[PDB]
Amino acid sequence: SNAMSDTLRPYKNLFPGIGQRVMIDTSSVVIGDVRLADDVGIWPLVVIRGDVNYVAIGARTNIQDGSVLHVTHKSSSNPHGNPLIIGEDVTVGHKVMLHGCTIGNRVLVGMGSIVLDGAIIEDDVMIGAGSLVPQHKRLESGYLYLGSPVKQIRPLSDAERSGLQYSANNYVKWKDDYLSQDNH
Ligand SMILES: [Zn+2]
Repeated sequence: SNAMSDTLRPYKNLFPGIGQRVMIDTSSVVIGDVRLADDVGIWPLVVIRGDVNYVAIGARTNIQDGSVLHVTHKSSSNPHGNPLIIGEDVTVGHKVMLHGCTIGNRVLVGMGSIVLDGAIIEDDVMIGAGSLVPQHKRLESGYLYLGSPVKQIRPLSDAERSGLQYSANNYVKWKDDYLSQDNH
């Protein structure tokens, strides 16, 4: 709002719920019903707005710089609305737009991509930079998708599959580097 300048902010009676060893950059804006599990890192200049619906982010997931995360409101034609559900060990790349979608575990969303409402990204998926995942699109586990709108390109190589976990692991280490700077 116009006077509220906190990093963590209310919407009506909703307020973020934060686990352990969570980094939320001071320059970022986290509003309302945003549930951040252990070891989540929210990098600079990110907005996560869980006002008209909730946002749930699983453990050891990074939301990289410049991303915006939002949701669709609840109404008669859509009583549930579209909340934003993100699993564990997920890498949300820089400048990603996530809106009302579901992302499983060990997914890398390439920088500059857009994922729209009702999309469902299964576990162990990579999305190339600059992609667009349309509303209600399901992305099958174990594949590379890229394009606007995305096409299924090929199965992930075994190295790429492992790389999904490596990315999440690296980002937990890196957020811990920043947190260690705070504690000193
Ligand atoms: Zn929106």
